[PDB]
Amino acid sequence: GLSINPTLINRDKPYTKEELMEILRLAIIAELDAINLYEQMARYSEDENVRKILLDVAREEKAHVGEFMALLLNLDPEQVTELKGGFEEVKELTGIEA
Amino acid sequence: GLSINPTLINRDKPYTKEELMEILRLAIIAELDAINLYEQMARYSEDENVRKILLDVAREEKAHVGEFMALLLNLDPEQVTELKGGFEEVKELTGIE
Amino acid sequence: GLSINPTLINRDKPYTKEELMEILRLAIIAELDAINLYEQMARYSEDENVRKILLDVAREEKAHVGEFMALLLNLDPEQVTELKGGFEEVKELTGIE
Amino acid sequence: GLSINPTLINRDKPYTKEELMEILRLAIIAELDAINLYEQMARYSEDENVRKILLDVAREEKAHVGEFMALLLNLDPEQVTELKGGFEEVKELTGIE
Amino acid sequence: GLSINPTLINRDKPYTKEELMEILRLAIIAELDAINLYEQMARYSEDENVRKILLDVAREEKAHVGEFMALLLNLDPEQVTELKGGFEEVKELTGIE
Amino acid sequence: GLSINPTLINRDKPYTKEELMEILRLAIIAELDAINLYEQMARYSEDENVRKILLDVAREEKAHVGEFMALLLNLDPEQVTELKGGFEEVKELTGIEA
Amino acid sequence: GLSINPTLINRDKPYTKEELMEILRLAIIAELDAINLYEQMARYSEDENVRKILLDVAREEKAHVGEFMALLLNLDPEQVTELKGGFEEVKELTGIEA
Amino acid sequence: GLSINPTLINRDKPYTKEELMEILRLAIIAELDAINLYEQMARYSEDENVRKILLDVAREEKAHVGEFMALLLNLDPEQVTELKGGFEEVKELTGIE
Amino acid sequence: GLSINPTLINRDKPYTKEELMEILRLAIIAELDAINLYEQMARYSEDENVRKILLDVAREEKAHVGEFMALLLNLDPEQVTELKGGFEEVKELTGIE
Amino acid sequence: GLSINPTLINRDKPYTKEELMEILRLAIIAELDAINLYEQMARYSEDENVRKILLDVAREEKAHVGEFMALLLNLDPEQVTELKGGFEEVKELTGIEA
Ligand SMILES: [Fe+3]
Ligand SMILES: [Fe+3]
Ligand SMILES: [Fe+3]
Ligand SMILES: [Fe+3]
Ligand SMILES: [Fe+3]
Ligand SMILES: [Fe+3]
Ligand SMILES: [Fe+3]
Ligand SMILES: [Fe+3]
Ligand SMILES: [Fe+3]
Ligand SMILES: [Fe+3]
Repeated sequence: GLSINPTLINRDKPYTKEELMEILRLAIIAELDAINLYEQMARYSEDENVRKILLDVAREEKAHVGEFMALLLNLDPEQVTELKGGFEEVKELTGIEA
Repeated sequence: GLSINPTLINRDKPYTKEELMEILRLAIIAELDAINLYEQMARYSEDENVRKILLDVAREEKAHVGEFMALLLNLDPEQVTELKGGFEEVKELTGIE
Repeated sequence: GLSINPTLINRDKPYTKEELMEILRLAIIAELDAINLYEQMARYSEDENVRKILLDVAREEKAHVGEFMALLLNLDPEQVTELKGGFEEVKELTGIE
Repeated sequence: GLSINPTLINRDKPYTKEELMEILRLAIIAELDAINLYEQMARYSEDENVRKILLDVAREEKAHVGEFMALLLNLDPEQVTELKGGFEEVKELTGIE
Repeated sequence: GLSINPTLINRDKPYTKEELMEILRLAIIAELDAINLYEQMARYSEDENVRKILLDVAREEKAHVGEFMALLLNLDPEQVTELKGGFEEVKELTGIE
Repeated sequence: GLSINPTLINRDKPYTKEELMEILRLAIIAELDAINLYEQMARYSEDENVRKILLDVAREEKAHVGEFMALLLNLDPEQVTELKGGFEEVKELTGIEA
Repeated sequence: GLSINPTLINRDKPYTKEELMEILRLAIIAELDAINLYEQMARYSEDENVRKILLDVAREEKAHVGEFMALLLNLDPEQVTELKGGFEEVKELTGIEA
Repeated sequence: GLSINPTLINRDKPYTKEELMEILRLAIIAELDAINLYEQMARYSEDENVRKILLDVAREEKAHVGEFMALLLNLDPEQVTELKGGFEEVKELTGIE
Repeated sequence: GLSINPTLINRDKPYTKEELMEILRLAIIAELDAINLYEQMARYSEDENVRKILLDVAREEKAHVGEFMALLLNLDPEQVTELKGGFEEVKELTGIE
Repeated sequence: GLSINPTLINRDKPYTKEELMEILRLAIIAELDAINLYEQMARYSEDENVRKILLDVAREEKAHVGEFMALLLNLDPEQVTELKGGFEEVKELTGIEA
């Protein structure tokens, strides 16, 4: 997993502003990995009760992506600009728009 | 991470009833790992806005543990009995209930 | 494995209250992995004696899940609340109880 | 790394629409990891020229996040809704908008 | 962990006799790793209740070592002979018995 | 592998009593892994010379299991008791006597 | 991934001259891994819009290889010589040159 | 390591042209990792004989980077263009050439 | 570890001559790793009995290196030539023989 | 890979004599892994130019094994004796002499 075994944790000082941006990106990584995991599980579950819960949990992890992204964009103005630039590049090359 | 790179996925058959139990346990593993991760992040985040969201997300992951646990207990009657036995064992050794 | 090579262990101070909650979740992770491992081994073991022991050991690991979860719930009141909430959500969405 | 050693690639059929969503999330994972890597490197680089390139490359990886995100949102309408809902949740709990 | 993600399990045929010996050794590996994990956790746990349960679970994993060992020795006569030889080698070199 | 890259080793003090037990369990893990590796290799080697040596090396690793086990049992009296208890549990459930 | 979880970052000194070389090589590793990942994804994407973006991002990662290579060559004169020597060896053995 | 355990190799088809590019990039990855490894070892080796060999081997691994690079550039014309573009970008941003 | 979980072993055909060379190199890797592990353990073991067995086992693993090396050299004549060439290069650069 | 991310390197003291033996064994491990990697790549490369370079590089890694082995044997006298003992054991069991 991504969490650290407490036996190995010997950090005492709080995150710097830049490390705070990094743990937000890592939190998004964790959520995206969880979404992929549950979507994959749902694909092979012919038990409709298990599939329904897997898909509903995955939906809630997608909201977690939004929460961590809102914090990241607030702390990373460069990401705001480049996110818009990335959207524009996709539009120009493919026509896909929000 | 725990999810598989789709390039490597070649399975076609659906999960067996035994495999359904195993992915539910793996789903609980994933949630418990996420809780530890966000609780650790919150511990070192002095930005109170970031800490607040980390702890609120962690709270929602704890509910996900319950959802998967509920499905597992419904499909694993042995886990229901042994969960009770484990609770009783802790009570007899420590008094915690 | 999940245990640390002692060559790398240099921590000398005890777990904080929050770290105590994290090692209990990690202990549950270890037990859930062991259950999956032994249930998988039993599936492919045509030796009935080996299968019988694998399933009996797995049963005892399921009790270990209960023991660690009893401690976790005692130290994590939020997990108690969210566990019930998770059970209720599955009930509302699937009827499973 | 995240890429597969071609020696292990036996897949011959194209990604399903569900797998397409998954590789887009994995691409975002790869970009976010690269940003963290280069931002961390720049922190410890006293060589001003190396730092400047590290930060400029990281900036360009942030645009890649946007490109993959645009594709993901176009194929994952649920993510569009939950992204909005996630933004609103942060705004309510912290005022960040 | 050591258990396989069911998404990746495509084996259908049962373990051979030689593979049965290998999974028993792997089961012993899993138990020994769990013992080390729980013994390490107990070392840093000031909560006497958590320490008591950690040590009692670890004790039960030591019994699992015996169960898997008994099956392995029953299926691996070479291991029986070499176990004795290993005990004797330690005797001649250290006096430990 | 299981060994540590010396670049990362910064420990100076010797193993405690419990750490000595843990490295003995880790040594057994390494031996059992090596046995499985060489038995697997021998299974697919139709070169009789390679197979013969793989099986002979594997036999000697099984003796290493005994050596590390002897030290572990001498330092871990709880393991002595539970090992006997484990054998009896197998006997009660299957009749096997190893 | 290759980035470190900030929870484990306890380094305070800046990189030495030799370490600067090593992180530039690691940056090239990260870029080459990303190129392989996106090229592999593009191979199995039947969605032409997705494939188009994957290939364009991969192209931009190839430019990042050049950026990190330029810095590395400026700091590693031995790499300059051996790069030329490596090019020459391929010439003599295969005739490939450019 | 990066090499595959032959027990797991079941591929029969030769590499495609795309896969050939990918294994060349992976070969470069292996060489760059070896260079970092030996450079790190040499830094902490007080034995001047060991240091001398480590640096001489690392020098030869740097030539291997050139060999694999030459093949890659010959098969990946896009990499030729972007390599020059990357050089130019560094010149514009830092003055390095 | 280096051994494969039998659940994942789907191979049915024997090793090719090239694969035999590769598993011999992998066997040497396993032995060298074991030597480093036990040599490291012996370093921090003030229990003289434990140290004495660790060093004696490590000695026996060093003989295993020779056994696998003899087979490798017998199947890899190129390695014989390059081994001697490597010895001569060290002699030329350091005088060690 | 086997190299350490410099962000995690905090050792400020040279290798002991025992650690020097360990990094030489680790260097041999790295070379043997590279040989296996390049031998495997050459197996699937029907491009004869790429195959030729893969095999020639692999040949040079085999010389690196010899260089590191020479240093190890010079610093590890037990390995010299046990290497001879291993060769003799193989000759006894198979008749192979190397
Ligand atoms: Fe989540
Ligand atoms: Fe969750
Ligand atoms: Fe257990
Ligand atoms: Fe990118
Ligand atoms: Fe157990
Ligand atoms: Fe051994
Ligand atoms: Fe890039
Ligand atoms: Fe090389
Ligand atoms: Fe050995
Ligand atoms: Fe080399």
